[PDB]
Amino acid sequence: NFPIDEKLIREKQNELHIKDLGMASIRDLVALVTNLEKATGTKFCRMEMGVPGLPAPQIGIETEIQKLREGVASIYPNLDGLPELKQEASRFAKLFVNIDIPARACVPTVGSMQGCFVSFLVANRTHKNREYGTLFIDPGFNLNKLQCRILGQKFESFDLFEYRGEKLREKLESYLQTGQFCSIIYSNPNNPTWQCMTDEELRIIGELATKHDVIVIEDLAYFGMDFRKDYSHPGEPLYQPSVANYTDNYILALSSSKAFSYAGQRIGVLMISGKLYEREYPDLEESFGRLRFGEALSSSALYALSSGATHSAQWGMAAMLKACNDGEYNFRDSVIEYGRKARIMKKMFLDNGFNIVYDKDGNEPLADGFYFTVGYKGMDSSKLIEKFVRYGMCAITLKTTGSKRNEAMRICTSLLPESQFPDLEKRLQMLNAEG
Amino acid sequence: GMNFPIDEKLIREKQNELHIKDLGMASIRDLVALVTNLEKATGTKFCRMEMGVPGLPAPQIGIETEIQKLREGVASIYPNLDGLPELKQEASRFAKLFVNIDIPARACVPTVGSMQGCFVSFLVANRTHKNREYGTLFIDPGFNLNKLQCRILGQKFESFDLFEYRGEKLREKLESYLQTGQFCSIIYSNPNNPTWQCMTDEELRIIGELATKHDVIVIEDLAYFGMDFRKDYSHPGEPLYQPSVANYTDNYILALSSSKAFSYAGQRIGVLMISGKLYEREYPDLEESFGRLRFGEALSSSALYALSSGATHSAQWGMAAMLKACNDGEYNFRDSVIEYGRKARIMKKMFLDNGFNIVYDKDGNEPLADGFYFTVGYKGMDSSKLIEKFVRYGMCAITLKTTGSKRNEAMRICTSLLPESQFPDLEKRLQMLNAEG
Ligand SMILES: [Cl-]
Ligand SMILES: [Cl-]
Ligand code: NA
Ligand code: NA
Repeated sequence: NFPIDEKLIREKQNELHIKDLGMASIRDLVALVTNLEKATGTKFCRMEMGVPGLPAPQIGIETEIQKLREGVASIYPNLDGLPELKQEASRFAKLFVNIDIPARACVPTVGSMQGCFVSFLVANRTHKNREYGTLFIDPGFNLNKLQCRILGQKFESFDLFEYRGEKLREKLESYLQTGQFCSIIYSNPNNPTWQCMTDEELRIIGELATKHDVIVIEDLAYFGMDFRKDYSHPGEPLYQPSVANYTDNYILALSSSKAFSYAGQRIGVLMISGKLYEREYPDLEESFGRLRFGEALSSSALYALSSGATHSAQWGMAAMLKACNDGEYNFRDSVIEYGRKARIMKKMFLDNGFNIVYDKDGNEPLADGFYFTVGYKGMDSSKLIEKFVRYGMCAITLKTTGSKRNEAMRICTSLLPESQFPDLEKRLQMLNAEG
Repeated sequence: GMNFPIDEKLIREKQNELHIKDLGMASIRDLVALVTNLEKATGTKFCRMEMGVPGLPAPQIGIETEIQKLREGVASIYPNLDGLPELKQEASRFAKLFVNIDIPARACVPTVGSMQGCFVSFLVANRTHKNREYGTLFIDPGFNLNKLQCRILGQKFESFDLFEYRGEKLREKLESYLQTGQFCSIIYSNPNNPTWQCMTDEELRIIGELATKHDVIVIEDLAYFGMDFRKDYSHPGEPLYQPSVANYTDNYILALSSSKAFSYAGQRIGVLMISGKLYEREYPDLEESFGRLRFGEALSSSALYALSSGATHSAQWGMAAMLKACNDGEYNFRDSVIEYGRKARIMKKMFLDNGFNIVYDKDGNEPLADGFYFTVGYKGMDSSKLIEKFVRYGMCAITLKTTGSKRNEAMRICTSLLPESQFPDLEKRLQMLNAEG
């Protein structure tokens, strides 16, 4: 039972060489909890993994199976990507984002992580006279910083907490007006906070990207997952909001991993502004041997990175997008379950002494979705994560996300089974009773 | 069908339309586009020998395992950070049973084909000694995409054509570069794309010894694994085994693709089998850009994870099952792909009966194996002139001009896709070409 012995916890941390639990890597945190579950015979409420909790859509799976039987495993995918995937991604951009993006400029990638890597690789080499590459609108996804670091590309970042709405203009522009940046990246909906960039904010970002001639990489990993609206019906409003409505300098990264529960197949698509795709950048020639942005990215960089994405997986994604386009599959009907879980879980935290840290978009309360953030009496997250583990819960801090809200933890709603909800509530009660 | 030779005006028009100035230097896309536009414009089918891609079906063991795993749920689960355990374990067993080398599962890293394996090997290996001016020394002729990878990474490289430096002559030639102290790595394919030459034991000992002496990492591209059909490397756990530099140095990365030996190119799956000692070796110069000190951790936990967060889960299962079946003696990979050698023997004879000579013709004193590729020349004619002659006679192949070869008379012939039903067409066309002379 709870709380778990303090000595046992120290011992298991020492075994893993963990000095500050708030900075432990995800694999070390997972190993710690797994070791504690075994040592104590308890099952933790594990809320730390931002991964799919739903099965892959049958349309995807069955298409891969059919295509493997037809012979695609022995055939290299086309240099520019599977034509069907490029075409359905183009249709998807129109039917779900209302953006006109040609199939030519829709590029299959090995997940949005390869999509981000190549975007940084090319976008941050567009202007050799600029000292920096990406401006990060954090809290964000730390692997993206590692990508830039691996590329040797300097970057800057700021925590969006104090700069929402019209306040975003002066803050973004403080960096862009140095003339030293090439790109901007953010996720919407956001990992880790679940904030959704408003149309006011997207207009500010787009206007400034055009003014300062920088490229916006918009990470739509949690596609259409702001459940306060319904973005799931093709060809009619509402549509997923996008910076593409406010600038021509954009790359829209679409992953299959979250909205299509397809993380294992490593397949995504970059939907690149058509005008950007054709734009001639002399500074790309030395390293890529292409002048046009899109050719440098797709024909040179991606080809060199992996010579395409898994052929069966390209078909799986094409089939899933087509089904959405055609009105035969509603992607939101399954993933909205995460929001239903969030509504329940948020209330358990708030009933037991917690507050939502990143709590609003404009005046709208935070959506119920895949993640939310919590704090407990402003205590440092390094202390709160220890308190979680003592009470058989696991979640991550925001310490490596660029957030300056040192009290914040990220709660994920995906894997925790509803059958463990009674245990989560009891544990939160016990945690709050200790105080 | 219309008849040969094709009219020179027609060929000029279609080339001009594609903006091809020197056909011997045209990219593979433009060459392919030219031939398809000529086929369509003339009602003929060319004998297309230019594409170095599998011509056999993917093995059922791979396909069926992917199918089962997709049904079981792998599509919704990110692959483990270090790779699918089963693939790591089966690759380790494969190194032991087919190369006779002990490489732990920990150091066997799944990649999105060998092209991702090569990219990440350059990315990391060429950052191991910041005080060295160059990255890779290419033992060419080779795979031009590798040079583009170094170019993209901003890493200088050097290259030489192995033709004049075989056997003991390789030592002085390789050492002329390495003794400058400015290189980090060496790469070659064995069997080789484009020449089908296979590095001899004598040459592998030289490369390994020099790699140890000058502290450089050898990247051995085993894309055509076990495909020297002059020997039989297909029986697990008994000699002969696939020759490898791993017998002669601890500084090695073995790149194993599924694309050719397992006709699995579409699924973008391979494995780097990294020397265990190398995997654990600490390199201070990797920390700044990778945030790891050990070579293996910089490559797998940092670099590959940033590159794509793994390889397709079902594909990792497919390759694991194929390696396992080889390891367990249930599948023989050579029994399928030896078909390429059967075709090579026939095709070589057609070229040689019609005035050609084999350019890269021997490994030591042994005639070149019958396999996936071979090189031909025609009266020492420049390959930009010979490729024009091929096209006029309804044949397509590539020159060696973008491979690092200085044998400017050579063309690469691939035996993979050309259907046997077209063998008589190839023969007729070679007769006609030779008669013109
Ligand atoms: Cl970082
Ligand atoms: Cl190049
Ligand atoms: Na809609
Ligand atoms: Na053997």
